[PDB]
Amino acid sequence: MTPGEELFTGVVPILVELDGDVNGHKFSVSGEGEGDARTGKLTLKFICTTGKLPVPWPTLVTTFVQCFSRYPDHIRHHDFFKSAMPEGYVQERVIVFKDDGAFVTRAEVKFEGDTLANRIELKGMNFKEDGWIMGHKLEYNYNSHNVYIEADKEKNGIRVNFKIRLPLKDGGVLLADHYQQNTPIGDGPVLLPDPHYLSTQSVLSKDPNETRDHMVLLEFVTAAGIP
Amino acid sequence: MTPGEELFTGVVPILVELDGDVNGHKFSVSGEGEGDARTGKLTLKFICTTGKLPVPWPTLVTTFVQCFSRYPDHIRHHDFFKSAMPEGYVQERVIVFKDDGAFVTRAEVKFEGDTLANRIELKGMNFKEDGWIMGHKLEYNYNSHNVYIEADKEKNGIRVNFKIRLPLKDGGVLLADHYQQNTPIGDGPVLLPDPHYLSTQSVLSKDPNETRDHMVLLEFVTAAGIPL
Repeated sequence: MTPGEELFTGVVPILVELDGDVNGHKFSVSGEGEGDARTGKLTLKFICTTGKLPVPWPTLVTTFVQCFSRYPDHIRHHDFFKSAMPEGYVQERVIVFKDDGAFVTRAEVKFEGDTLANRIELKGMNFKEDGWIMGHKLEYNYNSHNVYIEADKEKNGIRVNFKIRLPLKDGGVLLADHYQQNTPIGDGPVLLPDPHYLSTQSVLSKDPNETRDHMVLLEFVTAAGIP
Repeated sequence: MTPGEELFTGVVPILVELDGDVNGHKFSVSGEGEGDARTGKLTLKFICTTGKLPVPWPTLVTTFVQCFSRYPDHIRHHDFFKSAMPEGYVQERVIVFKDDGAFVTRAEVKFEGDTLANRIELKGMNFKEDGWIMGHKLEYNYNSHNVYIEADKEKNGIRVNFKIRLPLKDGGVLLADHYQQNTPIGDGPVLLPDPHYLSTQSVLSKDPNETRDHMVLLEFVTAAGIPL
């Protein structure tokens, strides 16, 4: 086990902060919660601090900490995400929404004191202004996914490509293609893995006492397919 | 006609600089040439100054100055690109190669003295290291396309989208979707167009005497699709 992996033996507080600009509409989101990598369980709550979120909450779930995946403790494995800690990793995505616009995101995931922090900047371009995203036509729900991890030896990190199906309020799905790379922030050695996948299930809900625009997230993340 | 449009009555020298990183392979490209917006004609030559270019030249053509498009009289009032001059505009793209990786680019296009300068940063992610791009399976050749332009009134700029077909050596094409946004650098007024398109044609060639990895580009671009 690496020292980074051992930072996750307990339940770790999480902070998320996102600065976003979609079709010129600027917005910010703060999140708070905690993660238990022993079980793969994450609880997170997000509040749009700038007023109404200009995109549907489900389009941001993947952007809002895969270092909390449950990896099998008694099977040999390389956990890139935890082993990069505490100095952390940069997580970059392009997300392409079919027949709509694209997100470009850059995030730093690292310890700040005792807290695992995910700090993101997001740029959205070419969204249809009365389309499914800008028009808030997505159902407030979320599907489970398998996402396949592979080593990126040239960048001493990992790459991930995966498809998300976002259900529409009135029936149908919006496909969202995710292109992801993760690279360590520090100089020290990191674990690069054999190909495997992370299995994610997520439950979205609301707090009746929170009048701000917000999202309550419960998530389970488990590694598998480990050669 | 705006003062920025009038900076293009003659033949304007062009400088291009690109700072790139694809799958961790860093590379730089310098270009020089000139543009004639009266006819829509561009001539540019690019030299990889870091050695071998790690992607095929055709994948970079769109990244390497739409202010040289020929806007006819009936639609000059739609010419955002020239009206932003001389202070210029930022051009941002996401480019998605079908079943391959993505480029993310940001460029500043502006006059530097009497030269029109395109200065670009490019980052490419998730390319298959044995796919058509990284394995250099694209034909050194180029197709004719339509570039769709609309006003982005929220950002005082324009939104641009189009699909390029990159020819493959053994036949067929690799599709590349372009998501584009342009916003002025300065604060003064710009022309916000009605929806229209640019029609493009390009020819790629080589200089037998240039030992460095390079591309010679001839390009013709004309605006069309006049909404009354």
